[PDB]
Amino acid sequence: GNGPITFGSNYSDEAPKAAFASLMQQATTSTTVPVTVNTTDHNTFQNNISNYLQGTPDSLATWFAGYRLQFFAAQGLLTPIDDVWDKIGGTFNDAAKSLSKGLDGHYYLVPLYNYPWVVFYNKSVFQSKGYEVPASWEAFIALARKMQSDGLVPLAFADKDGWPALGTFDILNLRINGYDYHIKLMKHEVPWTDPGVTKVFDQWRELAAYQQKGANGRTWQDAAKALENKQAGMMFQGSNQVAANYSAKNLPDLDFFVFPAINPQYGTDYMDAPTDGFILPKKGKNAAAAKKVLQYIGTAEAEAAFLKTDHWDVGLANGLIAPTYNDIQKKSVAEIGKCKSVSQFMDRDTVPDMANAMIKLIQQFIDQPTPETIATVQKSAEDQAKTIFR
Ligand SMILES: OC[C@H]1O[C@@H](O)[C@H](O)[C@@H](O)[C@H]1O
Repeated sequence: GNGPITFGSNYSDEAPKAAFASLMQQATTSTTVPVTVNTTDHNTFQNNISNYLQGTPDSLATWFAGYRLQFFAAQGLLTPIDDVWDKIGGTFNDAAKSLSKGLDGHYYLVPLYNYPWVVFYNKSVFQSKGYEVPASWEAFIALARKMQSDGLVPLAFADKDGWPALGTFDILNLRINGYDYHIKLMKHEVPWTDPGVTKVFDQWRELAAYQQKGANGRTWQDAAKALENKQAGMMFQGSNQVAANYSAKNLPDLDFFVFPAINPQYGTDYMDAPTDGFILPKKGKNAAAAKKVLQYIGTAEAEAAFLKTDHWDVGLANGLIAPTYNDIQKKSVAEIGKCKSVSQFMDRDTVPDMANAMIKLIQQFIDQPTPETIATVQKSAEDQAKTIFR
């Protein structure tokens, strides 16, 4: 199993595309397996994952862990990878293992890295403008009002990509309602008409007046650019996005704080911290060689190689002393590890059709964040949920 492999990739942005290419360079060197990467625009790759897997997919592919893995593993679209994990199993922890498995208990994913969803800011700006890190909702709101009166956009905000605003719902839910409630909702074991969801949208109505206007017309990269260019005070997203988008020259000025506490019952106990990894499509060619590349991917060595170029994510291997780490990465390890539990992200944690319904409903909330809209959102979400989860 040394013959050439094909690798489908959603790393279409410059910085993560380059990081992946560097991993494949090293993967070919050590395994001997020639690899040809086929890249597709990020969103359209996940938007067409079904036809992709059912058609003539590549030997291996970039994908996501948790429910977003299970949903397509359940369809028989993926080759199980228990043989690979027999070799690499000792390298990963229980949390990474359960995220890597289908509903059937079998492995389908090799994971590579983790990252946090947190509020990013520029240290020099907080310093020079006398902004203090906010521990609580009230302090957060006060700070955003101070930014506003300073002539700044308080929170840079983008939702043209559809998924980014799901992160705000997640974190509001996790802060107000907690983790167990959030996963219930994702599994539709609690309805979208539930008063806890109303509370989420109600909190968001206060937050919305400090979020960048025109957000439904904005790519997340342009939001991250406004932060990096100091036109905005902070931005809530994943480090995989914001810190990958920063110049390497500017990255040392980047820092974050976890989303402030709202409800003392849940403090800052929880966050979204997505794991990314790789699958082996059932209809891909050369599975023998592909597993050899996967076995390599699932090592500390490979994660270290990878993190010489990726400076924004955090490796998952147990022994990992990949000493490249900057301050963003170190704080990521610590703050993630502090959480009692970590969810993935809405579109990774629920049925894709349900996430797609929410993506649109939340865009419509962004444009008209009134109690009227919130009522329609809950009823529409709950109606579509009853169909999807039947
Ligand atoms: O950070 C969370 C996001 O991660 C992205 O890479 C993915 O395209 C989104 O669908 C969402 O899961």
